[PDB]
Amino acid sequence: ALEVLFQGPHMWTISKEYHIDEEVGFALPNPQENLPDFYNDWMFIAKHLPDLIESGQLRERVEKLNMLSIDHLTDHKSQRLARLVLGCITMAYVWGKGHGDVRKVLPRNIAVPYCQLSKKLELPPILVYADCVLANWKKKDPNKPLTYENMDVLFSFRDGDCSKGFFLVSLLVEIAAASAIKVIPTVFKAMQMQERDTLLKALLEIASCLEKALQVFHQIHDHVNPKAFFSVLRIYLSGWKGNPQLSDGLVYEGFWEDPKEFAGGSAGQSSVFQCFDVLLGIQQTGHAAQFLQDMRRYMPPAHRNFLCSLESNPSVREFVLSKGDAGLREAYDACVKALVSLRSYHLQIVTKYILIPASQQDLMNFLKTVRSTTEKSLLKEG
Amino acid sequence: TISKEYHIDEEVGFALPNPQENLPDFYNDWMFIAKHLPDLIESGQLRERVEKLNMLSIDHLTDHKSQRLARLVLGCITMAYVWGKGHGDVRKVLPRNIAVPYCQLSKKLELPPILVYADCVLANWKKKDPNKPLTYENMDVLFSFRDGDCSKGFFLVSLLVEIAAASAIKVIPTVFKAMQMQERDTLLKALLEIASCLEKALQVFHQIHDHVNPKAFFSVLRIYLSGWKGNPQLSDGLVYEGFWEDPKEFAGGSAGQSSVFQCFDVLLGIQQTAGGGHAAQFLQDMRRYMPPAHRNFLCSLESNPSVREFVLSKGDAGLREAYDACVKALVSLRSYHLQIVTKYILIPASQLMNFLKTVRSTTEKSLL
Ligand code: HEM
Ligand code: HEM
Ligand SMILES: O[C@@H](c1cn(-c2ccccc2)nn1)c1c(C2CC2)sc2cncn12
Ligand SMILES: O[C@@H](c1cn(-c2ccccc2)nn1)c1c(C2CC2)sc2cncn12
Repeated sequence: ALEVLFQGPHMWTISKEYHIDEEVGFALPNPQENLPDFYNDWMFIAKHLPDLIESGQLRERVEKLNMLSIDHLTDHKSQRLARLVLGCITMAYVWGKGHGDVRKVLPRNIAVPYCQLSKKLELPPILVYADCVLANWKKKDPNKPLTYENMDVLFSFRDGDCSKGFFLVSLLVEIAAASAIKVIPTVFKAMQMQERDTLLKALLEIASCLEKALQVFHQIHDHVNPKAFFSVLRIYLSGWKGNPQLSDGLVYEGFWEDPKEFAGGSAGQSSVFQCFDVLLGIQQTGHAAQFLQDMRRYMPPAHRNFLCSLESNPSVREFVLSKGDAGLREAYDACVKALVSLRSYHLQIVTKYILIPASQQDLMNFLKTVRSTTEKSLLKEG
Repeated sequence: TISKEYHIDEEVGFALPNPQENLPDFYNDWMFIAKHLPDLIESGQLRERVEKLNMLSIDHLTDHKSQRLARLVLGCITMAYVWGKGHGDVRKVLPRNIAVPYCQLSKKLELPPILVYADCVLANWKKKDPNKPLTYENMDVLFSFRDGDCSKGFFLVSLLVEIAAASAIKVIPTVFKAMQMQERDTLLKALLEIASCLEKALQVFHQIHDHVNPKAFFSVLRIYLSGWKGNPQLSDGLVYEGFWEDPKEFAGGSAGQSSVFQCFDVLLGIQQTAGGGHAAQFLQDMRRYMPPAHRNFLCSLESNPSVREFVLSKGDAGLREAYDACVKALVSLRSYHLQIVTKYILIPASQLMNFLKTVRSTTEKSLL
């Protein structure tokens, strides 16, 4: 960071200041399962959101809370758990049973420490992908590997909402894509040094990682069901930006005067997918371009910094295009075709889990626009 | 010192140092129109002169300084074409012979195909006498839109403020190195030096009253500075004929595109681009309208540790007082700016503010 100010933007190494783990990548490694005893009143509500919502007792338990100070959350891992705890509670409070009865005012005893801890971590006071995906997980047995069977989420909204399935499959894909992040400094160093064979090997390794990530994504069908995702999980993931149910935003009582509008949790907030579009020169950032640029403001600041540092580095696409090297172009296209495959598989999933259940009781245009931009980035056709 | 890759000058800072006054003879057809925009617009001959142009290739613009002059030339012509005499008759289609090389040269420089602060302020200037100093008397702009539009006054005062603020940019590496090295006295000296520079920049800003007038700014210059993003006059954007199929929407020139003012908010931890407000979104978007090296510098400043969090964590009154000197100087600049926008915009309209008051409020709320 100091050396980039003096010698210029050059990603010869991935700095610890970017908060990318060698193993989990953009995910929070080994998230905290428990908070200090001082916050047991928050932890009780968050760990019992399904029963509290169903019994109609949730809003009362939130309203009858004492305002706890965020000063007892010393380290980042505990501040991130608190963010996930308060975030999950806020969604449950605002949406309730999830059938029309909204709450446009968040109680001061929860809204004050929430916006305080949110300001500390530079994140909006709404549940984000970094909370319910990147920090909402644990290993059942630490010695066993990071697989679905050896993992669990920390919080759910309703019984049978498929929260574990949806969040853990997204996380397992994040970790699969993370192995290609280690290859990024190799790409920039080989471009600077003009090591063509090294760059080719690096581009093929990134493609190999994104191909393995598509295989991981097939597990969605075994852990999520269309009725539960559309009818239940979708509601608790909804935000208050451009929403007819909370047209002016949410009142963060004791923190802001007027209601504030924030976008709901979105996989458009995933730092790993945005960093491959940046790396490969896919100019993703129209409505889709604006949405993805905005979703960076919903990512952890170290990850938001990593994305802009990747944009400050030379273009891998322009470099490949300028070399008149078929093997290098074929390797670059392997990376692009792996992203097109992921986006195309994703559209198939959104048809099964959103488009079809909706017919049996937009965002399709966003995903088709993203995929179209990825496919139009190929040099030789796919 | 800050890397040469950031394109910050020791003297002018974010401004383009010694901008090129003339383009190669191959582009004399562009230069004739641009240098005669006041007469060509008034006579109604400008749109015809643009439509009767041959499509020139951008390949004869070899170095950056000439590519930036071409961007200023094509940009000024584009505003004059779209807005014409500036009284309702808009042009929703930009001719292929100008729109094609404009979007081509814009793609090269990573800038949108619309006139930006980097064109009409940072690269739209010359020294009357090179040996004399960089003062109003010894300076002039390269292009104007209409006679009596106060283009020289508005653009040169903005530029003179940019250069006044530039002297505090040299102090930035000193701040970060002293935080890393834990040199408290060095950090205090550096914070006071930055405050000194932002105090001197407020003095420079007073010249606006001597070189701009409310009637000419509101009635004339404002029109040519207007863009096509959220504009009821070009609701769908502009057609860049021979480059894009559908009309594209781009924001007009804005001092929100100044890299020097954004870098002091980043340095001092004023979260201007946070909260999800209209002001936070606008300032984040305006980074896409800055030269990429300057956009990279802003990002590099964000990647560095927080000076505000560091000062807050030390329980050091002298250090907090020095940090607050920097913040109070930015509040003073923003408050003086609001006074100017009342005289030059709010009052002439009776015969924007919410954005500037939201920015200033965020700066004041940052005091310790
Ligand atoms: C139950 C299955 C899934 C459904 C119904 C689903 C739905 C959606 C929707 C509606 C969006 C649009 C953005 C928004 O409005 O929030 C989106 C975007 C996205 N999703 Fe999924 N998703 C599923 C599984 C996954 C998984 C497992 C991943 C892996 C991390 C993933 C990665 C992405 C990415 C990266 C985007 C951003 C746009 C893009 O870059 O393609 N999705 N998803
Ligand atoms: C004739 C006098 C001036 C008027 C009427 C004026 C007007 C405005 C307006 C309307 C905006 C809002 C952004 C937009 O809509 O584009 C703005 C922003 C701004 N102006 Fe001025 N301006 C004047 C002089 C100056 C000068 C001389 C400077 C010095 C560089 C300056 C610096 C700024 C900055 C930095 C912003 C961005 C917001 C902020 O950080 O405070 N202005 N100005
Ligand atoms: O973007 C989120 C989302 C939004 N909808 C959605 C469903 C129906 C109607 C409207 C919207 N579904 N999922 C999302 C994740 C949440 C945890 C952050 S994880 C992930 C992977 N793909 C999408 N998402
Ligand atoms: O922000 C720009 C602006 C916007 N308006 C404006 C006036 C009336 C109604 C709406 C908008 N005036 N100026 C601006 C500069 C443009 C040339 C790049 S230079 C500078 C210094 N202070 C502000 N600006």
